[PDB]
Amino acid sequence: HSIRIEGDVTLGGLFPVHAKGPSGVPCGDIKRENGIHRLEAMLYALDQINSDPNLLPNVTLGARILDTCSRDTYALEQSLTFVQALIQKDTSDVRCFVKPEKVVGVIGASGSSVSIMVANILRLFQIPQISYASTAPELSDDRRYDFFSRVVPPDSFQAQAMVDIVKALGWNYVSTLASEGSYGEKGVESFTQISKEAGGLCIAQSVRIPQERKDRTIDFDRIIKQLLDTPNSRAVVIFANDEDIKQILAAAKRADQVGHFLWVGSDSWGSKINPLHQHEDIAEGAITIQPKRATVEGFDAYFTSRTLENNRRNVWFAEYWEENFNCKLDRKCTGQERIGKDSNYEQEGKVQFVIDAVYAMAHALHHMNKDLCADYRGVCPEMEQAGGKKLLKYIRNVNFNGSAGTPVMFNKNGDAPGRYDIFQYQTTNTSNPGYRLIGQWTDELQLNIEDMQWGKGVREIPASVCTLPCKPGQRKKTQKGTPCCWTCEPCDGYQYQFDEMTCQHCPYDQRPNENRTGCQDIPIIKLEWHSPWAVIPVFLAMLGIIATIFVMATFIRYNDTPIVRASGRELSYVLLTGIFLCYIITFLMIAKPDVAVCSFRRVFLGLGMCISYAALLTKTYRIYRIFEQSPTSQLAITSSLISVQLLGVFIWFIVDPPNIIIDYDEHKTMNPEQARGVLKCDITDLQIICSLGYSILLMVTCTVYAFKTRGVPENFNEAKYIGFTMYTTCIVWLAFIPIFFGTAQSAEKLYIQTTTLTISMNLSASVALGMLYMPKVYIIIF
Amino acid sequence: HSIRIEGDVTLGGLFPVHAKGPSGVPCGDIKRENGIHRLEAMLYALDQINSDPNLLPNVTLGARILDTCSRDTYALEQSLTFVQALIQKDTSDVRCFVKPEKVVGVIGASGSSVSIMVANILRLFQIPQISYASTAPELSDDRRYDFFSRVVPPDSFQAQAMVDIVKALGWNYVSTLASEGSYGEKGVESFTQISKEAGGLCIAQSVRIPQERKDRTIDFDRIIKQLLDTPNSRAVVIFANDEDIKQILAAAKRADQVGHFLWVGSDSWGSKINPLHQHEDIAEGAITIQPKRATVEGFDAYFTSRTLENNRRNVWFAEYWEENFNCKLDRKCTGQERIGKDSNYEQEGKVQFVIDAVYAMAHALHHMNKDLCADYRGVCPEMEQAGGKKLLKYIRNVNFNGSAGTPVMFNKNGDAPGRYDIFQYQTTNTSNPGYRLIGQWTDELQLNIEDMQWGKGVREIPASVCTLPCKPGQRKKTQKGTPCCWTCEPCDGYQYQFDEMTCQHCPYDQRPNENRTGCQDIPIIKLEWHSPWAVIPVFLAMLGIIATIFVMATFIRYNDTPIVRASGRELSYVLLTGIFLCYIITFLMIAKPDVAVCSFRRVFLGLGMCISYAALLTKTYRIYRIFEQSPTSQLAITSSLISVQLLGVFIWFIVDPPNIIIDYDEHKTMNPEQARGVLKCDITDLQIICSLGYSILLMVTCTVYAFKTRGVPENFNEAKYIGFTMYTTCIVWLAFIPIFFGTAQSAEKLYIQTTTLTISMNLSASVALGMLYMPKVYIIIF
Repeated sequence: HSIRIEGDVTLGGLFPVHAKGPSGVPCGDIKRENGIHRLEAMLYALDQINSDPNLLPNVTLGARILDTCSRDTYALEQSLTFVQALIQKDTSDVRCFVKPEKVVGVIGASGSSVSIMVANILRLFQIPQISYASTAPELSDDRRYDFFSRVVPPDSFQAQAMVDIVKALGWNYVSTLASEGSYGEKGVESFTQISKEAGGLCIAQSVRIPQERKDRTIDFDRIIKQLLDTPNSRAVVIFANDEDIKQILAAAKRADQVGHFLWVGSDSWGSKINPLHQHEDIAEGAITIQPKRATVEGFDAYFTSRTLENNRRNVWFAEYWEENFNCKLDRKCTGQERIGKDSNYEQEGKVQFVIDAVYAMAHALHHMNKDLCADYRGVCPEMEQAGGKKLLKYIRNVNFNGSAGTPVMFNKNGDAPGRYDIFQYQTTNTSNPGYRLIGQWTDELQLNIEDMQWGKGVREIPASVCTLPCKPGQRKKTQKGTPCCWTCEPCDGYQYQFDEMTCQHCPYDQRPNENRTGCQDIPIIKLEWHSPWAVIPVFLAMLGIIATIFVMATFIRYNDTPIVRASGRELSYVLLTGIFLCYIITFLMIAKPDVAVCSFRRVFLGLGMCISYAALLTKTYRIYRIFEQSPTSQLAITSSLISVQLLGVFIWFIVDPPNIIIDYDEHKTMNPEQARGVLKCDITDLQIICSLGYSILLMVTCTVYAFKTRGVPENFNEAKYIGFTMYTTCIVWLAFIPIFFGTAQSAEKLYIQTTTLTISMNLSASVALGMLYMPKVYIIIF
Repeated sequence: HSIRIEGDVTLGGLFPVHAKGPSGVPCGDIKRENGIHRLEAMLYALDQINSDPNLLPNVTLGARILDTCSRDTYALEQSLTFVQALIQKDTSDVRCFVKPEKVVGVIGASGSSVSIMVANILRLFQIPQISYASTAPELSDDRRYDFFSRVVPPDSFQAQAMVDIVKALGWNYVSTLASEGSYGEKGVESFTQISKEAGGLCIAQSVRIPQERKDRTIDFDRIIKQLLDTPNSRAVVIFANDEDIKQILAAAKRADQVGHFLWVGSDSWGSKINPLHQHEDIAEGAITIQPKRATVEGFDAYFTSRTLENNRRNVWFAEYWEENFNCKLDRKCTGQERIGKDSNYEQEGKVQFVIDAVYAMAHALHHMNKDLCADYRGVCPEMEQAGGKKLLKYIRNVNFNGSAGTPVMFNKNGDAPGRYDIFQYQTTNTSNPGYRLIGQWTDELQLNIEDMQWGKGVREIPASVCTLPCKPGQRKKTQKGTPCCWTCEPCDGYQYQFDEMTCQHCPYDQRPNENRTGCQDIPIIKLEWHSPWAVIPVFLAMLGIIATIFVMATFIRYNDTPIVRASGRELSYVLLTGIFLCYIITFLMIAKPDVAVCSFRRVFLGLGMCISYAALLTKTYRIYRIFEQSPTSQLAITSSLISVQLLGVFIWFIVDPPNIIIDYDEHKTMNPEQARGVLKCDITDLQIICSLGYSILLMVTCTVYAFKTRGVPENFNEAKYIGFTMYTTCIVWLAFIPIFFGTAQSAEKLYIQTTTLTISMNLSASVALGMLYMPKVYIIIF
């Protein structure tokens, strides 16, 4: 039924001695892997606790060992058997008693579901509980389960370790697999939650393995095909049992995989040679996490020394002896004493945990005893009355070294901290085909990257980033999809990227560079005489300089002879100065200064044109008045109209400021690499047209009076010469207006107007001086 | 200890017989108001259940009555006593037994905490529970408490009824008050949650009343001052006990309140005379919600007929007898038999609930027994093995009539539906000063609005809306603040409200209306001859029409006499037609047609103006050529230049399309109510200037020719007449430009330019008409 050990203070114990069988009977056959090994461990702990004078020197400690049969309902009935001893008041019945048996704590509930039940029924009666094999993450809410403590870390720490290895090694795609039950699902659920909470990682696959059958071998193909749908995902994490992973590896081998994606194992994978067989090539490179294992020396010596006639407190030892050696009292066994010789048994990894659990209880009880009373040699009555939340507080704040090297402690929640060591499988080049240690995880991940290569490869050989990092000079961040990985699209070539996250538009009037770092147009467009067509006008201007160097030559000496006296001296000075004025104007407009000095050039063509025609205007009137019927008088009237032209540009300056702007923008989207720039001063089509039209207005009033001049027998050569010039001048002016209309639609017209205007002035001036100088050469050759 | 009743099937019972006292002893004195009345009710129910052949005919029903002492820890020790009888297996001890007592259900846990605790310990063992006095809303989660049922509705239904009355009667501002414990806080929390879930209501105040002392009378002044801060909130809901509300009403009375805000009571307020004393004026109009009460006739007869020698099963009856009459075995009592005479006792309102609870349990067992086995007369063995979720399912699906008229049922959650009746206090017009019924609440609110009139006024007199309706013709919705109640602001005056929630800008070119419903401008601006200054030009045009009827009068007969022959005949016809053409132009431009007929008008001033000067042009040339040294030739040269004017409008037709637009926009923000509009065809400043400027060229040439013509000894009066007219027109043409520029900045110039143009055309013609008149009067006089 239950083992009873006498003592003034006792603690209970739940262990799965038997195993559940058919639906009818709660439990049938016995189990040796976890049934008797753990009981003997607890009994051994109590024996040496009572022997040790360091802990509880003057007070003894007892216990009540008991079994659960691995059933929730059976656990509840038994847990009530602890507490009824103190809760029952009395019984009004007689047959024709026993000590109260006050318990102080309970140690057990190895499973998960039985722990949840026992925690729920003992939370009400305020009795502390310490578990040793309950790894489910559900028993982690302090509010939900007040009185509960664990010496074994849950799966949440294991999931944290995996995501730390994935994060540190560098990966973005991970595929999760899980088996049936409450282990695989809770593992991946924690893994997903931590990844979402920490950020930077994502889940791309999530397949579930049912347990309706094991001899199908089709669902395995379904999942492996599902995992192969995206070749980029090369890392998978597994939470299944050993049989499942054995099947998956077999499927991968028979499928002749070409990607050979990496695995990440859980505690079920661990370090065991049984699962791997003929799959050593495909299982290579699998990172597995396993809890640290320690072997004690005291328990083994104790357990190997017990026999039937030595100890009788244990009620299930005889049945275990019968089942272990397979002999019943048709084979009989008497005094074999070969438990450690006939059977090659090895202690489990959880024996160290139950020994630590008993210790933590004994230490907290020991501190509570010392703090409550110190003036009493034995057991003070204050201890019996005090119990409940006080002992739980002492259990949380405990710190010591157990049977293993590592210490034991409890954090805020109440579970022991996680300590794992990472393993890896290497066979293609390693001296030993077995697993090799590569790192540990206690509080921060400590992993030797250079220690793992698994042959013919660097430690960072595999890549899984969901997108190749795009840095060819263009980048942009798109919100579409999961925030895990980013997609980059080529933005327009007319602007550069800002903060490596967006393509903002750069300020105008300048092209972007090639590497998309700055937006500036170094190249510019400038007018040149040699390269563009401006050479021909330049040659024409040079030719005009030669012409005026010959007209004015025969003027210095020929100033008093009675040959030039026929022409008026005052009129001769006007034409001499007018011819030189236009020669300087064409040279000025040809040149393109950057500074705002064109103001002195615009008057050369605006005001310099009037004085050229002024002498011709008064000359026509002078030769016509003598036909219809004071040289200083003709000088005055011409001087007056010069002032009109001079005042014309002055009032223009008062109308609007003479601001000079050299900046220009092409604003062409056809060729973003092209950058056309033009600089001009006071460039207005109306300004140049109206200023030039002033001469045309007075030329009309002069030509009309010249119709009657033709045929006068005064100077036949001179009269015929003037009439020839008039028709030529009207020709160039009549052709000038059509030019700018219907042609400014393009972008290269900024330099063509200047050239055509240049040759127009030279052509109009050459014809004027040609007829004027025609009679002058007669006195030279003749 | 506990009352035990024999039976093959039994159910347990928890009742608070005693009350907790000092810290040492768990419970001390007994309570009569809830201790013994409820037990005797349950015992009576069991007796008549066993007597009634309708339910469980061949099978009896027993029970185990037991007390809880109103302690959480004590309730646990008792619950274990129920469950141990069936869960315990055996006990290995001897002294030198009792019936198994299999329970099937439990009825009890009156309080709130003990119900939560008992529900927690029995949920694990899967034993159904029915409570009768647990009204807390926490016991309403089916997931948290599987095996739990209630015959008394929780407080959530009460909070729903209040918010339904506030919503139905129409209010928006409410203030919440609550007391200490787990009743007031949970009540208002539910009220707040339902208000937010249903919507349309808000909480403006939330004050909390501690319970550290009872003789301070200061905290009440603080809260009433807090509640008086906003005069708008005239409705408060209270969840406190009777002592608290008695103090608040006293505080309101001594504060001489002027707002007299309304109250809404809870179940604690109910319908009692204790809560009202000298405050009848200020408590008037308090809507209170109370559960329906019914009185049974069987229990009273049973309880009044029991005596010490009659019944012995009850173990606490003797102590109750001693405490009820206050006599101990220094006053002794023997055989009084005046329980119903010496004490004026009345049964509680919860007795009907325990009787319903016992019934629901009996019916569910009756159905389960009938459904499970029907071929056996007695108790079939299947019933003992069957238990757990099945009986719970049969308890949920039950429906019958209990001791009261109303039936009992359980909804999806497991708590009985709420059924209340609404009360109100009235003491001015009603003959009866007491409370009067005004409505009921079972599934939908049924309230008689016309039946309640508080404050000696109309029913719906008080309102609390946070704001007036604010519908003066325009409104805007503001998101600031709580969505419950809103603030309205006046938007700009130039647009109307859209969907009664926003002020969008209506299309321009018109004005909005006054009620903010439409955006259209009916009024328009049209030129009139009578009202504006256009009368004077109109009268001038009429004067010219009369004047021209005199020049042509002496022209038909005087065509062959040798007096008029001095003037050119062809010239006379030209000037005769020119005068009549201008007379028609001034009339056409005066009129403003809306139709597309202005094209025939513009030619009157475009082409009809040149023909007026055409005769004048050739007249001056004709008299000048004879001075420098063929009537048909003069006719041809004038006829040609008319064609140029005729072609002038032709090229204008092909240059731009004659699009006519009558719409106009003032775009003035100074007067939003003003709407100015002008309709004109082809309104361009340059068009009228250039068309009129063409005639200036020819007139200028005539002016210079006439100036040189002066002094010729050919005509005396005619030469003097033509000299003066050439000097008069230049003045008005020179002044036309100054008034044209720098004047159009306003908005009323659309019609002032026409008037001045009309007069200008008339006066420019009268000077010519007067010049022709002088020769006419001369020949008449001569």
